Amino acid sequence: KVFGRCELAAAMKRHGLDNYRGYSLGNWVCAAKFESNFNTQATNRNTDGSTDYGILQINSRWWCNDGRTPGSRNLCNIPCSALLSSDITASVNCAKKIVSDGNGMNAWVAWRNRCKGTDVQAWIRGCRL
Ligand SMILES: [Cl-]
Ligand SMILES: [Cl-]
Ligand SMILES: [Cl-]
Ligand SMILES: [Cl-]
Ligand SMILES: [Cs+]
Ligand SMILES: [Cs+]
Ligand SMILES: [Cs+]
Ligand SMILES: [Cs+]
Ligand SMILES: [Cs+]
Ligand SMILES: [Cs+]
Ligand SMILES: [Cs+]
Ligand SMILES: [Cs+]
Ligand SMILES: [Cs+]
Ligand SMILES: [Cs+]
Ligand SMILES: [Cs+]
Ligand SMILES: [Cs+]
Ligand SMILES: [Cs+]
Ligand SMILES: [Cs+]
Ligand SMILES: [Cs+]
Ligand SMILES: [Cs+]
Repeated sequence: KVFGRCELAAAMKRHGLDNYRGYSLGNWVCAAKFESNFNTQATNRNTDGSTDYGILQINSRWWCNDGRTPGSRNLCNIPCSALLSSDITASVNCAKKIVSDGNGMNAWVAWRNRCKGTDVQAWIRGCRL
């Protein structure tokens, strides 16, 4: 599913992401935007052999099991494929763990590089929510 911006904001909020670990919804939306362009089905192989999955491009090295990432810890206890669902629950659940892992949203390099410090509120601007 390719979420719309506000749609995803809403779904993220619905799933308790808004201000989760103090990251406003705009941060999450922004992260999703640059991670997956709001496409729940986004997958992108990392140079290391891991793959990132889903709206938040959760990595199969640490967070989900894709069965092909030697070392996978699967810390979200989720098949990575579950991170590709139109329903973002798994992604959100796992992102909650990731963002809790110590570096906040810097876990998402694209968040750090593209969202962090920016007017992330823009991402939810106009959204009903
Ligand atoms: Cl957008
Ligand atoms: Cl925000
Ligand atoms: Cl694996
Ligand atoms: Cl933080
Ligand atoms: Cs929350
Ligand atoms: Cs909130
Ligand atoms: Cs890409
Ligand atoms: Cs790639
Ligand atoms: Cs990647
Ligand atoms: Cs990456
Ligand atoms: Cs990525
Ligand atoms: Cs990690
Ligand atoms: Cs495995
Ligand atoms: Cs593994
Ligand atoms: Cs595990
Ligand atoms: Cs789980
Ligand atoms: Cs940690
Ligand atoms: Cs960490
Ligand atoms: Cs990372
Ligand atoms: Cs800035």
